[PDB]
Amino acid sequence: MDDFASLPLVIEPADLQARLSAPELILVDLTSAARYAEGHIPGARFVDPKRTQLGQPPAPGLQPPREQLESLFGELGHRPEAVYVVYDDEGGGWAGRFIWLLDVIGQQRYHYLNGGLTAWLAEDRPLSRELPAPAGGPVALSLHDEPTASRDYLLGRLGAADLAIWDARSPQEYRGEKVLAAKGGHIPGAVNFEWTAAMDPSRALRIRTDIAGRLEELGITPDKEIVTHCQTHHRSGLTYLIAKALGYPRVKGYAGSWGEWGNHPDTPVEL
Repeated sequence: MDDFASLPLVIEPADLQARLSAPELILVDLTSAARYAEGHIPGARFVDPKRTQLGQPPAPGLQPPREQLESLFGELGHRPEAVYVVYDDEGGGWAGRFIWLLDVIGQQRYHYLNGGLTAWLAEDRPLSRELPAPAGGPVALSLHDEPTASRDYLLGRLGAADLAIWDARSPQEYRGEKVLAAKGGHIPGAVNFEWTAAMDPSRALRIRTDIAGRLEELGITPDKEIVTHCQTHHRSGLTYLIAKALGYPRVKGYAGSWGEWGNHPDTPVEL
């Protein structure tokens, strides 16, 4: 992992600024076309958040088809020596979903910029409006199912003693007060910890330093397989990232998410 090998998954703006010139670095920006043009971290390559999703029914939260992925990573310059540093400007949702995609394509070396652009801007660090040269054509990818939980898999795991379902939606959605699908409520046995509650607005949206204890209070512990989700696996991108960052050995993103679960005929719901 070269210059980044010594750093933990979640790194700080100072760690990144000092390594912006690393040759193996593939800095990924998942803010927005406007934000990216206005000013991005030097060397950052833009990946529109929509490009990280299938975007088609019945489950748009799923990963993009193989073709889109091969083209995307080909443009980013995906190569053997690559070390990814990911960031967004919303507290980590999209960045975390991208890291999940990195797991999906077998990438082993990557890091999350704690607080992303928010933290970077809060410390008035260097910005660029220049475009990095795209790598090239699409590259062949080895896709993995392990980082993801399918509807069938979760259905067969419900009630499991060694399973914790981290529902990252808002409390009102979890309780079925706000219904965005045919069925309201949550997955049976799931616990709720809104993605926004994992951020610290007083620290430029960095992951709250007391995050471990908060997850533990809800039974979301490393000794359990952690399956996380939201409405479309966006907000759960951050929660997925957090579990991995804390060293949780078994973590999966239920990409289908409530968009699927709340609408599927076979799925039981709980208030």
